[PDB]
Amino acid sequence: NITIYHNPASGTSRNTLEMIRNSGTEPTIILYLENPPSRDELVKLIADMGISVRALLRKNVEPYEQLGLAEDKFTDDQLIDFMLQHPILINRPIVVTPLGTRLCRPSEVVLDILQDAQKGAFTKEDGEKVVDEAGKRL
Ligand SMILES: [Cs+]
Ligand SMILES: [Cs+]
Repeated sequence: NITIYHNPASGTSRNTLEMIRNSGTEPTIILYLENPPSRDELVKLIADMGISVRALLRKNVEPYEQLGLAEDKFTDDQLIDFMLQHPILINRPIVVTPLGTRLCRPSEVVLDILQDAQKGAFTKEDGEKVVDEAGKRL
């Protein structure tokens, strides 16, 4: 049982999704830009990811720029509420599996929390080899 908060316009998110599929399961796909998690769910995700709230903020997007979020003037809860009100601020992809939750940046972080091994070699879209045919992480 796997969930990915996916952005089809994200190379990182595309590579993650294909690595999930290459382990043999089709995840539930949540298009977070349109269907962001609830506040309770986002708080839980962040806790399980083991990263700070700020570390989840995506830079170089309109609300991060115009809300001045680069400056250290915001509590964690202020940032969480910005994320819910402006879901493009939530960096991507977040993946949930029975083993755990990770912000999969870079995409191959997902290999930590996938239960079943990659079924064959995996190469990212840009040709970066990630696992070879034997299953070794390059
Ligand atoms: Cs939701
Ligand atoms: Cs694993």
